Amino acid sequence: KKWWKEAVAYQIYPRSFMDSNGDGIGDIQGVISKLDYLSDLGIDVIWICPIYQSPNDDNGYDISDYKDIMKDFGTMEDFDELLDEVHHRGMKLIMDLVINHTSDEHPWFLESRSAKENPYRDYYIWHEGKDGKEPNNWESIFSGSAWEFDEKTKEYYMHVFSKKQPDLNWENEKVRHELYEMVNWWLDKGIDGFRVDAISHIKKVAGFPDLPNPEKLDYVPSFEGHMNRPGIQEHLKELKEKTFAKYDIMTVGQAGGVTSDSADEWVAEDGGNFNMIFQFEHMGLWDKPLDLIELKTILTNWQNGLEKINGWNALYLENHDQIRSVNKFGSTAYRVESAKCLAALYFLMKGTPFIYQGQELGMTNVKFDSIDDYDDVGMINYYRIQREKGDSHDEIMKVIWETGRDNSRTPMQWNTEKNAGFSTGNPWMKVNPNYVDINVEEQKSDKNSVLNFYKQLIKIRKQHDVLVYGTYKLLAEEDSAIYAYTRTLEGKTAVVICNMSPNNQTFEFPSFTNIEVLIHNYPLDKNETLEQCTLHPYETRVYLLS
Ligand SMILES: OC[C@H]1O[C@H](O[C@H]2[C@H](O)[C@@H](O)[C@@H](O[C@H]3[C@H](O)[C@@H](O)[C@@H](O)O[C@@H]3CO)O[C@@H]2CO)[C@H](O)[C@@H](O)[C@@H]1O
Ligand SMILES: [Ca+2]
Ligand SMILES: [Ca+2]
Repeated sequence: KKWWKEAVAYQIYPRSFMDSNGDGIGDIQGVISKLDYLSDLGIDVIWICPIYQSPNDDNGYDISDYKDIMKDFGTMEDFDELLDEVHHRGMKLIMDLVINHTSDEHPWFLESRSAKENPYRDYYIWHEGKDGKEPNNWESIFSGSAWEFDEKTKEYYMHVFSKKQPDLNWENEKVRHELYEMVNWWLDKGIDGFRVDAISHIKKVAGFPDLPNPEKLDYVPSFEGHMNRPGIQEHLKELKEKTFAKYDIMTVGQAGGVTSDSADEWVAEDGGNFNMIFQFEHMGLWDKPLDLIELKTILTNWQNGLEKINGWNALYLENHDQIRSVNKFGSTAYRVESAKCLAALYFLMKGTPFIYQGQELGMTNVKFDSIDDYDDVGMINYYRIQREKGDSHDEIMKVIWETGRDNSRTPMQWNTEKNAGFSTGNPWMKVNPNYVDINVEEQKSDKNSVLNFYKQLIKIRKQHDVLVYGTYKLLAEEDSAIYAYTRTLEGKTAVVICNMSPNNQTFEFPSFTNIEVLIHNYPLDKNETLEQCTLHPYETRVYLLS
């Protein structure tokens, strides 16, 4: 019923995808050079992370010119070539729309900060201090205060994210008008839509009241002051009417603070802000084995919850903000098996699946010895803030190694040449040493590779409508090792069975005129009875019943 429901999306982090000119930084001509790879994978939609002019304090999410390409990545002519090549391959491109905040080097902010009476002052969020300190006790998501003092005008500006990412004032009609014009300027070029960044953060609680601080911390996590706050829907409804609704595009909103039963306004077919949202509930399961049943509960709540409102799920396990999914949800002791198990698990639920670069190879976390090898502004600021407070170097590195999103930002691993073929120079972030084992070139020619498993997943989803539009139903809910579910559409039922445990397990097949195995990550045992499945660690199978 919709092209974006049937699509499989691939997410490119361009700084780490392909360097075409030896400076160690991925670029647009690098992306163009690998479009055959994404075509051959079977990708329908490419989401490219921000490629706009940026000082790169937050690697593109701090934008200083919305209408110019980041110099590191190329020019508008390179972008025009990329879009032309993508569209001639029958693929689509969505851009990363970043309008909660700008760079502090954006011309609007350079005007805004210059004087209280500057006409751009109210484009951002300014407030006098309180009792000689910040206007309130809110913490930035990147640690430290959510307020930065301006010596010249003697006021603080708010930044939910880095000090170089001042938040835009969405209560200002002039701001909204300029943002809508710029969105439509991009849409007029014929891009196919947007992933909408941090979009849950655009409504701040008026008066910015202090939050509880019983532990007398320096600052306190401030989501209750700015994540999905009452009043946000007025802005998002206007954004949709003034921009997205005028074009045949897809939108996926990155929307924290939305629950599976309160998602109508965000994604309902009748009146939702977006076609689909990224929600974070399944990415917050920290400890000793993974709580499989809590994962079932979360994902099933979203399957059932959006089915009731005619919404649509964005399916994912990886992106540029998370650690690698083999680490987070699988096992490094069963890297290939668990990568495939996880793939079948998340990809075949009802929704639009996203593949993050390297996920299709089973890429895993890195451990660099030195803080100087890392880049993430959030984790570097965390280091500095916590080191100042007396946290030891080793305690801080443990947090960065186990939770830091730099784990997903190491160069894409193309082959076993220098830098895994990502660059002829010195990569901006070092390649994971396991590229000698994990790389596209080796996986292409190995029928058993993670890459070719993803290829077959994409193919079976395209060829069987039940895997796109079939109703989801959780099976065997209480089983602490097996995640199993069905997809049903008329006379076809797909059964997805995943042994999400590092042990052998036995599972009773749910009890058709015909049965077919669509995909499997272990050799099939001829003597095995369908009724009593003897599953190996992280074994997955997908059956098709008529
Ligand atoms: O452009 C700044 C930043 O924005 C994007 O990521 C941010 C999310 O928008 C924001 O909601 C927050 O995510 C947190 C979730 O709300 C919370 O449920 C849980 O998942 O912890 C997260 C805290 O970090 O913060 C992220 C960034 O950390 C964008 O995708 C980022 O790349 C970008 O840096
Ligand atoms: Ca380059
Ligand atoms: Ca067996």
